[PDB]
Amino acid sequence: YRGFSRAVRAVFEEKERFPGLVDVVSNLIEVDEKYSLAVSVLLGGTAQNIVVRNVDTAKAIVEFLKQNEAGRVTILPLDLIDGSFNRISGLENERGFVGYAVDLVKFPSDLEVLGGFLFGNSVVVETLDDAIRMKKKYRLNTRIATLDGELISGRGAITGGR
Amino acid sequence: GFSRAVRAVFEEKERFPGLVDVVSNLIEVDEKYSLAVSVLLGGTAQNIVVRNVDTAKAIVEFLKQNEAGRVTILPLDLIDGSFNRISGLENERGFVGYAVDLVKFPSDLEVLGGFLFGNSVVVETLDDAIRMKKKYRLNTRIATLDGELISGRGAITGGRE
Repeated sequence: YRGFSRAVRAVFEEKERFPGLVDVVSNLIEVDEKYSLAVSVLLGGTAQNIVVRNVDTAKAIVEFLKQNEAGRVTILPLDLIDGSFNRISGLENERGFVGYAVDLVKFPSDLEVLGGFLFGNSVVVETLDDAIRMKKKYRLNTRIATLDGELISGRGAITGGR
Repeated sequence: GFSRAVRAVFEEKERFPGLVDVVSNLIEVDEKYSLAVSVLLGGTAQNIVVRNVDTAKAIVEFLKQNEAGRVTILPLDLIDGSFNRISGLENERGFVGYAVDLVKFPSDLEVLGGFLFGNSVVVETLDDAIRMKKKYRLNTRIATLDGELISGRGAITGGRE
């Protein structure tokens, strides 16, 4: 169920009320179908984040949602988000290395900061084995996704059990 | 009130002497700050705290057999609770306090506070949150009394359900 939450729906229903509103992340991303599964898992729920021009628009949306109890949303003000990231020396030499997710996705020129913010130094590789191997060789805490849509990360704490 | 997996673990506590409790049951905080704390904790609120990796592995194995479900475990011996304060921040208008100072954990679980909140801060309003973040170029999370959250990288979460 990937439909927009009712909070997001509510915001755009009265988009006029917010001039600095740009769009939801999913509608701004441009990527080749080949990388769609990997990019999608890297994005996760941030696909529904609301991109706005400035903090005032963000504030206006929050106040709006608050007084209408229409739910919660996550907003990315272009003037506030940090899109900085550092590539990891040597990863490009790894077997199965496809590329940094930021290099596999395009946004309209004036929104380049989004790539950096959304993907940081996340990496895309051909297969899970490549992912596991890379994470070990470089003790990466960075997120790594496969062309199949699988994802691994620095992992916060020990999880599992099933 | 928790997941079947978490419930199995605790109803079988006698098997894990290294078992402590769920993060949410260990939090002691003034009602005024509960909303802010809740947003800062996010999903870690249901993490299971144990004293060592062994207890962690035992529980995982345990859950792997009875197939009750999955859980996230925080071994007190592995988690890093270090963090650094930001000089002058505490003198800013709207500053309520570092979350780590507002939340109380039992004496032998101090490290939990540092690991769960780091140098995250609680401020009065979203307006205060944005101003302080810019003024100090904060890269840590900020929560407001109303329950808004500004991620370390500038993402703003707000609204009411």
